[PDB]
Amino acid sequence: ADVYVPDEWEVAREKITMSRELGQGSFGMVYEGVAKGVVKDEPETRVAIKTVNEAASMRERIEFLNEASVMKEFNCHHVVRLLGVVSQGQPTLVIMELMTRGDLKSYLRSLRPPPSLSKMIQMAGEIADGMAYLNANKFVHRDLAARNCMVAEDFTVKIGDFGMTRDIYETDYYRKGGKGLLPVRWMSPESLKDGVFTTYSDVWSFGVVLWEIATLAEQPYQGLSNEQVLRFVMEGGLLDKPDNCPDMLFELMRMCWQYNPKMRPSFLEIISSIKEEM
Ligand SMILES: CC1(C)C(=O)N(c2ccc(SC(F)(F)F)cc2)C(=O)N1Cc1ccnc2[nH]ccc12
Ligand code: NI
Repeated sequence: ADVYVPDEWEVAREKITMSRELGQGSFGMVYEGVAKGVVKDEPETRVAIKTVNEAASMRERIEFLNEASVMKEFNCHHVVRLLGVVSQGQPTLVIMELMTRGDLKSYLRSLRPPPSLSKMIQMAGEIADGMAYLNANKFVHRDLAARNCMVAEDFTVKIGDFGMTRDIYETDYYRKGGKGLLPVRWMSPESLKDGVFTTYSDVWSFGVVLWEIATLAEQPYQGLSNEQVLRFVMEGGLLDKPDNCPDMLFELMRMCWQYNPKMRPSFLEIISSIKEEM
């Protein structure tokens, strides 16, 4: 819209403190912190606070709240929970459940120096729970990667979005035609060719996340450039079975990377498929 209309999700600047720093978000810096009177039965609650650039335009501020207004509808334990908005005041804030172990790509890379089929299959099921929920509330994530999946103190996996502007995952984006950043290494053929983002194109990215878990977050298509990735995937090229990859997990990957998007499974079908095995 041209406007944002404050509602009861609003929470006073007073009750938000910020501790350390979490990363460069799209509209501003993101910080860890603490928040009061936002989950009653808890006096203080540990949160993540994303912020709007002091510089950044008003129509950019509207653009920022309206994306977090989408999260007010949501109620899935495998999607990072919205706790509040702080629109009235200078630094324009959104508060969120704090996922203590940060993003799934750092967690998998932290295990390099195997994990069990079981334990991998689990993560796959928890990611697919969130994603099934999202596709059902008519949300297409269009940047599902392990770096946007978030981990909890208990090692539970929740779907998130940390945007494209973190220095730490710069190799993971290509300014194609020199326009906006594109996570080309994760993108369906149809998303690469024609710019078509669907439930189905999320199921392609989910197959790359499976590949990330199996490899412990190796760079997909290592030793190809972004232009070479484009060509390879647009021509029906696929990823190699990771070394030591269980059969059951690589078969999900293939299913998810059908060229024809209507050949691929729904998240709902993926959840079914794993759930027979537990
Ligand atoms: C930047 C911020 C804070 C955020 O805004 N989001 C977010 C945005 C949209 C949805 S909606 C969905 F899932 F895409 F459908 C969910 C989460 C995050 O994940 N973030 C990161 C985040 C949340 C929590 N703990 C963290 N630790 C380390 C980082 C981190
Ligand atoms: Ni669960």
